[PDB]
Amino acid sequence: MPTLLRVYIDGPHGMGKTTTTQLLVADIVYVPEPMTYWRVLGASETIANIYTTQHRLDQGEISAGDAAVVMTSAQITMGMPYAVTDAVLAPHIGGEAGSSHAPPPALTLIFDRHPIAALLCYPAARYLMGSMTPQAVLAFVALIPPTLPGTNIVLGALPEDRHIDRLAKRQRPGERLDLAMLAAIRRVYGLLANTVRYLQCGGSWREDWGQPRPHIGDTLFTLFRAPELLAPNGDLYNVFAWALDVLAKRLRSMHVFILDYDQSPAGCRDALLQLTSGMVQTHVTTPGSIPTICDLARTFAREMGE
Amino acid sequence: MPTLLRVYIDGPHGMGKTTTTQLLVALDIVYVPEPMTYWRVLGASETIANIYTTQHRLDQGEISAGDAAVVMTSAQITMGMPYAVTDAVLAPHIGGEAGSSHAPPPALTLIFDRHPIAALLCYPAARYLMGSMTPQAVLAFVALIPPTLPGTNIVLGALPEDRHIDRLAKRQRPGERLDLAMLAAIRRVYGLLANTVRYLQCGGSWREDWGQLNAGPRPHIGDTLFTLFRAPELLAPNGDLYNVFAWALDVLAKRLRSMHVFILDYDQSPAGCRDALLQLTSGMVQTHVTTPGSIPTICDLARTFAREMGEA
Ligand SMILES: Nc1nc2c(ncn2COC(CO)CO)c(=O)[nH]1
Ligand SMILES: Nc1nc2c(ncn2COC(CO)CO)c(=O)[nH]1
Repeated sequence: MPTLLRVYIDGPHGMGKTTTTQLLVADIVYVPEPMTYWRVLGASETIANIYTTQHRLDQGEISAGDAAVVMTSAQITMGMPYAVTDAVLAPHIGGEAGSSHAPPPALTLIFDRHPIAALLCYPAARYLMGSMTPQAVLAFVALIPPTLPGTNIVLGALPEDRHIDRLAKRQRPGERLDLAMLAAIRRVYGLLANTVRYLQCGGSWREDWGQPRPHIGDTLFTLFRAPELLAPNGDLYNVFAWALDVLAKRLRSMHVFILDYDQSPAGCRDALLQLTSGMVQTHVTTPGSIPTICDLARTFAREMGE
Repeated sequence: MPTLLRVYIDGPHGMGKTTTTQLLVALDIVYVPEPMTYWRVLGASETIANIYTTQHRLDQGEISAGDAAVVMTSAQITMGMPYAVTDAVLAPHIGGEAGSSHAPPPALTLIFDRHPIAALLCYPAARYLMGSMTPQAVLAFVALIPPTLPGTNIVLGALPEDRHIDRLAKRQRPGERLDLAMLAAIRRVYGLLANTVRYLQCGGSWREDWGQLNAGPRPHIGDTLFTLFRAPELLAPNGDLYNVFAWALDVLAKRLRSMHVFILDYDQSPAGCRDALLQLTSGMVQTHVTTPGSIPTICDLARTFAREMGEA
């Protein structure tokens, strides 16, 4: 059975993931950011609506409950392309193919972002701005797809000042340079990194909730000590406790790697290739699995990629 | 090797589903209620009053399509979370099919009030059909529909419209208001779901039948859920569904293909719907469980869900 290697380039925006990922491409397909869906197919300038609303909230022109609706709905438009792609690609994914110290894959897929970014990370960041309710965030987490084998997540490490410099240059249409959002999102990713490691080292959130591997205070679980989620006595409602169970299960089998972005696109692209050797690949489930994938990828890039 | 039996009583609101379910449980059996408490206090405040009010405002002409849709799609993610987690926490326990149609009796029977697709597809569609939501968003939800676990027996129910209406005109749901337009929309939507499931089981293909827009003969695609997704919005100038939307429909057929749909007529006495549903139950697929200790676990979380989100 042929082997596939999927790589999800993910992390906060404005670090040049794209600029480097293209330089890697132009055995390998690259699934681009679904801009056309965000700007036209799914709605109409979602990115702008998102940033405006936060801004209008940031100025008091509208309420935090009103901003919450709009913020939650948009996130539904922002993450769909990732959901369909994962639901359709899941049947073809077999099981771990003795990753590392193995052979070179028949096909490498570089996705631009994983469904958790739109389902977990950004909404988390949006709550942290007072635009999203923690209940709504937990609603998206409950809907997070089971973790297929070989999910390699590449997150980025960039110094603030440098991320503030690149960010400014690469502004999506309708996007405003919200530095707080920049800060909330990098925190979220930092914690996401810590969580997967906390989990992979045997961490039980339920055991530590009363507050080697990271300490729970340094994991996504910290944000769930929100007054809205607890009973009149502080007991986490079970509905939310269970969602957390799901979160914990989804993340621990994820394979995460770090790409130092503080460098030239050549450097970035070079490194990204390096990381590829420690990555987990998988056996396609069938002969026609490979070519079927290629077309999902190409048909995607072609229709949504902007 | 113990076996589990799961039954999801779905269908439109106002037919007497809760009662029959309550009755059936009174005759082991575990009942997973309607997380009403999550719907009006825990998850968001008085979500039902919102849904119904907002559609009303939309209808009266005090709200615009975008304004309402934005409000309706948030309300839906809220309404569905309980079912979503329940499914995900249940999931790791469900094992392979076992069978009931002339097979032994389960160790546990879970009667769930509704199924996730209620929140993630039927109602959303009805609202799209009401103009308070968009096909794209309905499709976004469809993409998030959890994978179907084996032995998912879905009981849908019937009642003539006229009796459905008087039945609705009576027992007042907190926050609801007799929106007859919605009632019919919801009935068509669950009608099509029955057909879709049957359409897909009779070998039918949507792509193969796109150009045309068992428990009886094979249904005309135009009688299945798919017929709802022929809206300009989802159309490429080439006349075909943009792939995005077309892949959403591929999942909708993967999800509904392995469900076991059963119809229970609610045009009868409560004791009878009970007995009637007690009958359908004889030939409902069973599943084994993965860890023997799944029975106690499944049993306790079913009770926890009830004590925290029920009745309200
Ligand atoms: N899912 C989600 N993504 C968001 C959001 N804000 C910003 N992004 C993603 O960043 C943009 C550019 O600002 C494209 O990379 C948001 O609220 N939700
Ligand atoms: N998810 C969702 N559920 C709805 C809606 N309208 C009604 N219900 C559910 O019916 C209520 C009372 O009418 C009890 O379940 C709606 O727009 N979305």
